[PDB]
Amino acid sequence: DDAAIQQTLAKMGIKSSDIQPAPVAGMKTVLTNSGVLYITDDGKHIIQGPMYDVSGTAPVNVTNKMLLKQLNALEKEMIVYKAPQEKHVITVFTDITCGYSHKLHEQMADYNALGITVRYLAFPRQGLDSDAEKEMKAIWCAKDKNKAFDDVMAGKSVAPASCDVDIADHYALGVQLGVSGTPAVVLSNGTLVPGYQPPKEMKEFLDEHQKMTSGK
Amino acid sequence: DDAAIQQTLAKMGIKSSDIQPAPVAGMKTVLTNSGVLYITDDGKHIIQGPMYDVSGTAPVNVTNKMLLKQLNALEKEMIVYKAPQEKHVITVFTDITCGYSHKLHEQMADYNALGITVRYLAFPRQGLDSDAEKEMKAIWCAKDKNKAFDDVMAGKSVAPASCDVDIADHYALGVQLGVSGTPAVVLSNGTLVPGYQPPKEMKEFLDEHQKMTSG
Repeated sequence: DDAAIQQTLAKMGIKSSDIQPAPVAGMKTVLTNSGVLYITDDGKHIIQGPMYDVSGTAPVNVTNKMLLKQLNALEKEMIVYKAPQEKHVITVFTDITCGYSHKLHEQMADYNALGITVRYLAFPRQGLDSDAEKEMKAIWCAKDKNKAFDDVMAGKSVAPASCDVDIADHYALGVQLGVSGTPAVVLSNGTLVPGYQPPKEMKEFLDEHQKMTSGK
Repeated sequence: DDAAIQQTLAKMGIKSSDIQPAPVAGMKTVLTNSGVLYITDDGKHIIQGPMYDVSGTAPVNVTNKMLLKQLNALEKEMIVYKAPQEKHVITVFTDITCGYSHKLHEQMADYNALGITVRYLAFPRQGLDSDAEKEMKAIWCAKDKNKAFDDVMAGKSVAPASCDVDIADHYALGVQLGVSGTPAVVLSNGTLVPGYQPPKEMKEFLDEHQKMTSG
């Protein structure tokens, strides 16, 4: 009953973003500004979470899964810098006002040459309505996102816009994911790795991570 | 059924402290060495609390309502400062090394004069291997707890004393109840209210809380 669930969140100053049926009967996985909450059908009880599916080899984090669902819907708004021969794919929360994000982009060619595809999402450290947020908003709204981003990091102005992209979505998901500084790397499985890493170290890091992750 | 929940917990190396019912169908409230968790009846899903009953006027921490059993189990290890005309009863996790806990205690009579009974439990912000933990262990083991606590707060001779009171128990219940800094107030309904409040502010707060609850 999405209805009663919302009245409850309302009577608490909590806004819902995505409500999906939870792995447990009578409960729904709710994404809110207060984190992922598990609420009963009648909206009478709220369990903090996270939720783990322990019916198996190792625990499956239901909250992580839900946040990756949101990540999936944002793929259409990510600025993708693909590697000729894609070995790894990482999602980076970046701020065009962050010196380390500058460096990262300035090395985008090396990251790609090493098989690393970088997918950007905006994350204005100074929050919404900040100069950074207002400039990225223009970048993510341009025709060619890759080109617009390149120009701004180059210093060149970009042809602004009024599109359907809302940085707040990126920002809120980043926060939800544990982001706080930039750049922040998010891995395929949802693992967050704050900080900038030079190409060689990044490649080395991702290779080792994939080995450990797959037991090799 | 219980067998399913126990198989799940055993799988993660968790010693079930007790399997109680839950206000949510299909699951049980489970008090464990790791604290309170909610596990479905088939043991397939685990949800870390706390759980809130939000059907009423204000949210209620049902996990804290449940833990109140553990809290009331410590009634004897409490340093109680009874109010002559008891009108409110609050349990406060305090730290004798905390500036704000000292300012609160210093006004104990005022609180007691406003009809508030204060029951103290030990909470060493710095952990189990600390002076705070060592000092409160002595206080809580004293012949006269109230007297001991008063002396220490005033920087007097902290008499040597041992007994079977485990400060870790107070510390664990407080962490589970949501305690972070001291002083932290726990209401008779399990509600945690962090922070210091002078006798007046406090009294008024208790009155408004009580009023806007029972109806």
